[PDB]
Amino acid sequence: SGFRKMAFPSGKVEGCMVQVTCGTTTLNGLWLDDVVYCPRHVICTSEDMLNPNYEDLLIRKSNHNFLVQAGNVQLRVIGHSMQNCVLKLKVDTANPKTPKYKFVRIQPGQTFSVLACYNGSPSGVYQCAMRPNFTIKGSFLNGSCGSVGFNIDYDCVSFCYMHHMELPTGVHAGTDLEGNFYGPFVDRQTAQAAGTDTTITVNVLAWLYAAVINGDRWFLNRFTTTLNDFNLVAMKYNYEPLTQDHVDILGPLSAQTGIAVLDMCASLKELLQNGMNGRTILGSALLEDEFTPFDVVRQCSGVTF
Amino acid sequence: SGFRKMAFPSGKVEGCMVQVTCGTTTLNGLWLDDVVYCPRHVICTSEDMLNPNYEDLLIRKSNHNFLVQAGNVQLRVIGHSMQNCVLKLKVDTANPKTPKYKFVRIQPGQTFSVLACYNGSPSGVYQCAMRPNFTIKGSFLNGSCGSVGFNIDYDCVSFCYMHHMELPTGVHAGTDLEGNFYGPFVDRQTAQAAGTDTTITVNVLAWLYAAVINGDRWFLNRFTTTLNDFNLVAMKYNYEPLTQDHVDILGPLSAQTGIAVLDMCASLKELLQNGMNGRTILGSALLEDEFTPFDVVRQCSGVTF
Ligand SMILES: Cc1cccc(CC(=O)Nc2cncc3ccccc23)c1
Ligand SMILES: Cc1cccc(CC(=O)Nc2cncc3ccccc23)c1
Ligand SMILES: [Cl-]
Repeated sequence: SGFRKMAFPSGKVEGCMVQVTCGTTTLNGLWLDDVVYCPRHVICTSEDMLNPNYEDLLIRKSNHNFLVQAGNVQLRVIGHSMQNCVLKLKVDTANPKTPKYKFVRIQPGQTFSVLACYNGSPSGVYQCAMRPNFTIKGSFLNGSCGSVGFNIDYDCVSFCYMHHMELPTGVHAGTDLEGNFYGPFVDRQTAQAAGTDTTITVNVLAWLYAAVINGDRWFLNRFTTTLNDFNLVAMKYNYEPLTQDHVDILGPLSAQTGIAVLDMCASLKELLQNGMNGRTILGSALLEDEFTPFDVVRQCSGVTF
Repeated sequence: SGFRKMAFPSGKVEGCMVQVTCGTTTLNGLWLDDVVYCPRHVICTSEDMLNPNYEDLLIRKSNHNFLVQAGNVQLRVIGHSMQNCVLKLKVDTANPKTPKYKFVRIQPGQTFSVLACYNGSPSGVYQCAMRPNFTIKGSFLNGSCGSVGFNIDYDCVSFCYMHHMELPTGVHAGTDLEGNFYGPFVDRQTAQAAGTDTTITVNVLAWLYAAVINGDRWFLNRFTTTLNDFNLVAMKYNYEPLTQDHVDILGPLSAQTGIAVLDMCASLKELLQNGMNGRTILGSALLEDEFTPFDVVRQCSGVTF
């Protein structure tokens, strides 16, 4: 029993965290095999960040301008290249602690663990979700650039995020490990406002199923809804549209609890309408949306309570 | 910016997790140097749990009855002993991944990271606090016994918890690494329950300071209170008594924000008597009490390990 916001064990990632320095700028890098992946803005000054020409800033650099530090051992850069907004620094030594890894681009709603790092040194590990507006509600201070997001299913580390910046609203923007930004964001100091955020409906539903598995049934009702009628109500509370793909993805949880997806949809409709009335669902007074259907099956028991 | 429930990087602990098997029972063990620490109930059957004489059950065991597995390598047990409710299995090989460590007994209100494991394999990591009633609100399934709680103090892993059982309310009970249970619990299948829990007042205040640091000031007011008047209000709302030691521990946060401790108490008193009035503090509709003053300073300053 119990339901916690659970992050993957960070050990496989900690062993990849290095410090990258280009002049006055110091951030984090991910050392996998003989390559160090880091944000390309490491080559910029604060003046450069307004309208940077990365190709022009990078052409003025040599391998020895990049200082890479893996703990108290300096790595020697033998090559450099840029792939979108990520700087790939070829080093003279392959990371002996390189785990089995893949680079995955995740979709909004998908969750991951973040190993927050400062000066190539892991500070903490937390869970978060890729918001529908493509930002993440992270916990990051200056020097956290290059900290990564990942999932570890079946002993393999799937890198999905590299932190690049903090937007004016306190939320964070970053890229996949191939340098492609999530969302309409750029690595420039310009008017980039996070678009209006919405609640991840499939996740809230998954968490309601987690609550049923853990014994909470107070929010359930005798009603059902059509998928279309649920959407018309949900969009009014700034909830993401629930699609047929989400209904299918919730199938196993629906079969485990005996509560059909559109019956759990009626519960969410009522919950949005009435609020909690002084009650909590899995220790929360809010409808939690940073647990995916996959996370619920991962964490929760196979036997319903 | 951002404030997440953050656990310590689990890597130093992951390298110590092994699988312990005694007959039909399989749980987790902590392998530090040449000793594997695990719950002593590993030697018991389900009929034994009703009334176990651990010394008598253990005297009937030999070293080879204990199967220890560190990944896909079997460790050979060369000795065994008991220290309170922990089984210390002397093994032939010392853990090469043994980090700098101490065994610390924590007090209620203190938080720690839990590396949940199944079959000696780390599954996830989360942050939790030792409740004033000495239970932990963990997330554990069958097979999680032997999972550990820890904090990192610079380079030193301070082991503070080993998981032993789940109480009828879904909350968890365990011991320090010397086998001494936290709370009035015994390691036996008998009627046991969690005493009425209280809210960790110093931790709620610390999280209000975190909210102020992160830009939330709606709950602040022009008022102050005496420590004694605040304690009358705290006793009414099932909050732990706030002491002069807690007031001193909150000093740095008080100086950083400019909000005196008794000034933040007057904000807490207003939230307890009136509620939040439809608002949230750091994305929560409840007053969060699982962040210590040190956790707030560590996450808002970026300490590394
Ligand atoms: C691409 C880009 C453009 C301009 C400036 C930057 C630096 C940046 O955003 N750094 C930070 C990253 N995360 C959290 C931060 C919190 C406080 C201060 C700085 C933070 C990056
Ligand atoms: C000392 C003791 C007495 C009686 C029973 C036990 C076993 C026990 O409670 N194990 C578990 C621990 N955490 C989560 C569990 C979830 C489901 C089932 C079992 C779980 C221990
Ligand atoms: Cl006994």
